[PDB]
Amino acid sequence: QITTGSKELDKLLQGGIETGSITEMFGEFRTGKTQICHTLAVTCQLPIDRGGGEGKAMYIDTEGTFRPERLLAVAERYGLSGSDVLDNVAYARAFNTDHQTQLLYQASAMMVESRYALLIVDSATALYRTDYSGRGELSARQMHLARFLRMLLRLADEFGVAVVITNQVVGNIIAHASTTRLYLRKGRGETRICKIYDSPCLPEAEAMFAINADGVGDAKD
Amino acid sequence: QITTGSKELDKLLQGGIETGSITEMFGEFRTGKTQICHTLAVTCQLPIDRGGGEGKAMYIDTEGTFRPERLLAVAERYGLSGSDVLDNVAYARAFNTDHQTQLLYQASAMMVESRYALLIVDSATALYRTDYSGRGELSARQMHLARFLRMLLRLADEFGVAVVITNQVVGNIIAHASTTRLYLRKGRGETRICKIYDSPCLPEAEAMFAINADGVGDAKD
DNA sequence: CGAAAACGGCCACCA
DNA sequence: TGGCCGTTTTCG
Repeated sequence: QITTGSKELDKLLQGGIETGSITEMFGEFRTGKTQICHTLAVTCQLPIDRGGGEGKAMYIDTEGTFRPERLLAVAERYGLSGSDVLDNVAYARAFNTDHQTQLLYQASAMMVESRYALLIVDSATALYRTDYSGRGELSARQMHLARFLRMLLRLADEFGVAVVITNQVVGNIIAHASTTRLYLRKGRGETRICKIYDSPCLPEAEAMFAINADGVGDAKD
Repeated sequence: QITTGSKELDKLLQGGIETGSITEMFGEFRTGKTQICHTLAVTCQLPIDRGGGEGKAMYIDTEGTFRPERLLAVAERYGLSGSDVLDNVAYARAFNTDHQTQLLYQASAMMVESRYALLIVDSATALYRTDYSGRGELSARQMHLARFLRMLLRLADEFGVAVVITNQVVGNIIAHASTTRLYLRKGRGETRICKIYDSPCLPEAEAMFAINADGVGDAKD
């Protein structure tokens, strides 16, 4: 179980993400999906006794929001070497849906030589909206997304890593494929509300957390 | 009669599913169809005196929602070996309608060597909607579904096992073929309402049940 | 004959 | 209602 670094969120998840499965967090923009991704990108490298996976991180960005400085902040919060964190995070920006899936081909071969624990795909659904904008082409983007999700599940079962994808809510296919769906909504200021909206094992429940300069971290009224 | 593991639902069914016949549960998404399937996948292995069938389980998944951990939770609830439960559940994900029917060919030969009591097909109608999306191809998916249902009835009469298929309600052919139709709807929180909408023997009636971490289990206000 | 435009008709979404 | 395409006519 990879620690989220929010204790309340860890309790909500019973200790953190299950490696080897896809966890989807759907919420409005600015809810902190990207911030949680940046935090996990570092916490994954933490020792297992500290809630990490003792593995490198993979950040596939489609939205430009990748900040190595956020990774440095998370590393210094938990006392990890920021330089080693950036050395254990491989980053690449996907320009389109086809490029987004093509990067998985390099990811599968690269993930064999080194132990990874986390795969991050940020604005995973944005490129299927910007690229495929027509109505007759909807089935094509749905097929590409389906294949992409199957590839995610395959890599998860192959390397035993956690698969994190982010969705902006301004597909029903992900429900059966994703094991845990988390709904994120803004509480005013920088403090966010998290809700579980389906889990066969986890209750439907809510937990409050905040977005702090160092971290994605528990709410401290 | 295979125990549902909800006492109120067992009373609704007069003790549980009749083996050798198809029981259809149609309801909205998140009503708990999959949860009931996971529970039954373990309860089938229970002794007959405990409401089981003393047989192995078969889970054909089309939606990715298969969770061995849910099976482990159901096994520990009723005190069954979780490892033996997973050893008595054969699992396979159908990628399309043709693959969904093709898996029945392996199922028929495999079900001869060992005693099974339950066959689960989850999102059974989803692949006929994702694969066959056009309007001119509707008769083709209806024919494939008809043949699939006939194969289900044949296997039910051959092995005396319970046939469970799940349908998302966002065909009229199943009515004559399915013996008991159950309508599932959400009560808020995790507690679900079950209604019988046709049975020649069972009354039209309703029963309240809940979805608990261990189990599909009676409502406990 | 044919550019071009002016109309007409047809479709998309979901209401 | 907006867009696109078939057409029709109109003017050179």
